[PDB]
Amino acid sequence: YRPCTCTRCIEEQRVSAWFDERFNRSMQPLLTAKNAHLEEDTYKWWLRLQREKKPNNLNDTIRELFQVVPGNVDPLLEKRLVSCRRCAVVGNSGNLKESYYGPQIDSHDFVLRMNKAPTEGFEADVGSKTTHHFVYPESFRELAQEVSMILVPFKTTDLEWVISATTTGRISHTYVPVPAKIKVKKEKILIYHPAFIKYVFDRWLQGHGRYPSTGILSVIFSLHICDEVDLYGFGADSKGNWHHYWEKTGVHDGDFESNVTTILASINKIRIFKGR
Ligand SMILES: [Cl-]
Repeated sequence: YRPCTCTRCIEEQRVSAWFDERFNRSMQPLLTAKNAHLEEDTYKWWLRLQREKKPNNLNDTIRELFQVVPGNVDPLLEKRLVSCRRCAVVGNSGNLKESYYGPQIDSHDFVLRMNKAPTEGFEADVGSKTTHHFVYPESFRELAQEVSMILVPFKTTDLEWVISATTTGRISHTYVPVPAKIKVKKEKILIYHPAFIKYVFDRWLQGHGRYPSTGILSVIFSLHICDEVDLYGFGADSKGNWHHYWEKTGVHDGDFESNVTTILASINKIRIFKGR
């Protein structure tokens, strides 16, 4: 832990007891060979998200995964080498349209994006820069060469997919078709820690919903990796519409998720850019 040199620091204690109760400095948001053993209850919970009939042994899968992708990444992505890390987290809302936020977005040290969201042809609004990009097998698009891919695994097969799609191309389906092959270089792949998913669900969502959305997973990841966090493209537009910029059930609690980001903004732990 080090205090940052930004105007404010996310880690700063005693600003908000609500914040101090939830934020856990000892959490590691990325999987490594050294941190990969899940406690029993964590592992059971994670298996219940999508309930694969009979998953391959997790230890086996992870051993194989780290023969492919790097197994000794710094879990905070070398935050300790800088004194202020400024991050933009850019969601998929149509509220980005005609917002003109691109240049401010690209002014950040890291820019974090998710799902199939394009920047090409939208740069004036969403920026041209990406440092990190959150995907899963059923929500992937090819990424520029300089972009770190963060796989968010919601079942054991998602880990097997990363191995397959960078090697043999044998996995072409989960419950829907998925890319058999991807072009991302192995050394640019990061794996969101399943225990970090549960931390977000338990501490930050307080168990609202079946499991956390990519949106809220990206935000809480950024609170740990960054010193300063600006959100873009979260929520509805000014007309109340939920449409993506480029084009309910109980599984996620979008209302509660949006309430978390709202509270975070109210305590200056993030700034929210609402767009149009
Ligand atoms: Cl551990």
